[PDB]
Amino acid sequence: EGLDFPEYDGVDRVINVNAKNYKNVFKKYEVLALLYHEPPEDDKASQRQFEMEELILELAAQVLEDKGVGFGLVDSEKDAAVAKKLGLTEVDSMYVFKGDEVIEYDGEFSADTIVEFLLDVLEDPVELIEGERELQAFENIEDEIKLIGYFKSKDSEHYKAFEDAAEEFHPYIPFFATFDSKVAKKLTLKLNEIDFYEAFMEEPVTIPDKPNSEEEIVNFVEEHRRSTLRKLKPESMYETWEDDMDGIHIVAFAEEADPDGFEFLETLKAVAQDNTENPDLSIIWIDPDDFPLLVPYWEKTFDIDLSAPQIGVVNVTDADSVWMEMDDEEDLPSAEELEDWLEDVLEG
Ligand SMILES: [Ca+2]
Ligand SMILES: [Ca+2]
Ligand SMILES: [Ca+2]
Ligand SMILES: [Ca+2]
Repeated sequence: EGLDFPEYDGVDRVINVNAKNYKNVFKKYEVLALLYHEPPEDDKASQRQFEMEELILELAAQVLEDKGVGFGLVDSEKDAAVAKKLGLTEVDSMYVFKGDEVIEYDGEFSADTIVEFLLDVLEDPVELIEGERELQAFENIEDEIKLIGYFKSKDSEHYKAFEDAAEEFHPYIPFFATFDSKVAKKLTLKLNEIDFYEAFMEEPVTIPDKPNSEEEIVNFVEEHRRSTLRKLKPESMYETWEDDMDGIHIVAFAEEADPDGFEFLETLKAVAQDNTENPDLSIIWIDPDDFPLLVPYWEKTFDIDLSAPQIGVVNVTDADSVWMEMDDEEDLPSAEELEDWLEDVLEG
């Protein structure tokens, strides 16, 4: 008899966090994920929706039990006093507490993404570059903002300020550091210098006025928080989509694992690089392979075939959209053709 794969065991591990136990709960767990939620309305549908959300947390709780991650619920009415003491303000959101750090979760509510997120939370906020493999891994990061600094040692005042700033964006924005002058020469970094890499960009921008305090780094990252080309990721999809440019998003569908999707993606990078100075411009790359449960909805709402690359303009108010025509029997449009089509659409 072969041993079974792991399965959900039906044992309840999600804690009802209330005024009587919330102090004891925070002492038991190093990392604690709390769902701050309104009580479900009396209709059956609202109870089923909450029933689903709680079981998703139960699954994540079973997977992360051995690593010491706790899961809890905070009722916005029954536990209003707990919400005030913990700083839980945005209802129906999940808050992650890692010691004396509070991390808000801005992603899809599924066991997959929540578990991957919390595993990232558990890691140290700064990743150290020592060997060639670590340096090569840093250079190959392109689908997200990244920062790298060169400091004298882990005990440098300027590294500790860099580490304090990394905790503010943990674990969404990767922070990298080196204390090796050879690695710093390969990255063209002076001592206490921090290079900021916009997503999908080759040239970094140096944070000015080095050495940088924690506040200088935090102010710089927030000011450059929106890259010209951004990828929609499950762990941060709601944050990205709410940062629209005056009510619209330019949306591009491209399956990276597909040869046409890959070619179209390389064109999108060229478009973004050629317009990287434009502050208002926001292009969102969606890989439909990352969101299989939304593909039927997207194909119906936008009247497009996601088996092929697509690009359009979406109105965030009503989901009204317009999508560029592309005939697959010929070459995909060049960056010049894409820029031309976007100009005419946006001119209206
Ligand atoms: Ca509770
Ligand atoms: Ca440099
Ligand atoms: Ca400074
Ligand atoms: Ca840019």
